[PDB]
Amino acid sequence: VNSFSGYLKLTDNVYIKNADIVEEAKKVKPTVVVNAANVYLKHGGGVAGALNKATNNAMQVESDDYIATNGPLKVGGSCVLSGHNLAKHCLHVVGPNVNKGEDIQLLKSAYENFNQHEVLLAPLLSAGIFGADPIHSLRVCVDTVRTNVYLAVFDKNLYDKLVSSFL
Ligand SMILES: OC[C@@H]1CCCN1c1ncnc2[nH]ccc12
Ligand SMILES: [Cl-]
Repeated sequence: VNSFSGYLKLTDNVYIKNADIVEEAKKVKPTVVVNAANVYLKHGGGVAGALNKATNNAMQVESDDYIATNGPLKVGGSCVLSGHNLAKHCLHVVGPNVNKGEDIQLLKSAYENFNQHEVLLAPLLSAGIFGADPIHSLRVCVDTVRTNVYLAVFDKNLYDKLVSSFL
């Protein structure tokens, strides 16, 4: 039993809700919130910009130190940093950016990072400002993640389409 509420169950381990991940994180304070990061951890917009703003820029300050020490992430890769006021930890995951020509096959590699955590609150990856089709992203998620994932879908129109086309 966990503190997530109002989710539709899609599979044994995948749950979905029309919600702003920032509001879900503040309410639930999960162990892990996933950020839809880029390789530079520059949290400018979309999920990342919204999460960072909710931390009063502390996420960005921490991220800049991470990059100065370690260099950029790989597309498909991740790092665990603080969740600040939103969660215990933030798993920053880089999905491929289709607008940059990055290989959509890397979306599966991106979702594999979720399997290192028993329960996560997450957005879809590679959709939003990253350019990919969210319907495809949901299928890759369901076919890749084996741990318990709670997906917050920002757009109501999209949520209804993801649900209706699922089975
Ligand atoms: O595929 C990611 C979707 C599409 C673009 C933004 N995004 C979000 N998902 C969930 N919670 C969110 N809060 C703020 C933005 C946001
Ligand atoms: Cl986004």
